[PDB]
Amino acid sequence: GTILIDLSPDDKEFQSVEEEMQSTVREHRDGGHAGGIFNRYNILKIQKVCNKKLWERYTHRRKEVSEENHNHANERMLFHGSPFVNAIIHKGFDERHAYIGGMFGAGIYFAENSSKSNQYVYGIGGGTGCPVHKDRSCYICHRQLLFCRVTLGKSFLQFSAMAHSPPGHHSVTGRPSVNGLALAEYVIYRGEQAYPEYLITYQIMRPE
Ligand SMILES: Cc1c[nH]c(=O)c2cccc(N)c12
Ligand SMILES: [Zn+2]
Repeated sequence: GTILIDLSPDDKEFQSVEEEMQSTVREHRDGGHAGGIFNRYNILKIQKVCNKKLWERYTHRRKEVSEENHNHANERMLFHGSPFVNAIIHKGFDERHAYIGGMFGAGIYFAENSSKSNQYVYGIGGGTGCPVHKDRSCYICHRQLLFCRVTLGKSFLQFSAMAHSPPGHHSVTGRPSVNGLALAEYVIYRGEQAYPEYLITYQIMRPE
């Protein structure tokens, strides 16, 4: 059901997605261990992910959440990094894309910082890095992230140093309370609360 439409670099939509990618890079407390050392990306391709069934599954759930939260879906665009991007774009998010050992429980995790999601492209903690070179800081191999539409509804705020949402909530927000430069991370517990809208293919760039 899924088709991928390549966006032109001249398209305003390509440019706005690239800017969110680039502008939300930060340094990480692991010195680059999980995701590599870089300050910016080389964006190689941005594709719009188009699947009618998956979209309608998303909007159906979005309406339910909205009606439970004074007509406010609390929809965000957030990054997701996974070695299972291909299953996600074809079959959608589900319990198999949950992070069982995550700090907010077994749910599906999303980041405001693209560089946070980049730490997960090759697995938890970056796995063993790229398939070809076993390098978590590989500057050659092509990486992919998803930029996703995510329904948060009423989000449980966790001040921060498949399962179920906290009762009376539709998601969890992990608010950073130590690292002043970190942006928030979010967890949903229903795969239908996210749609993988853009597939971004990129390399991390070696600092000059
Ligand atoms: C676990 C995980 C996977 N993919 C992500 O993009 C992500 C983003 C923020 C926090 C996480 N824990 C994750
Ligand atoms: Zn490599």
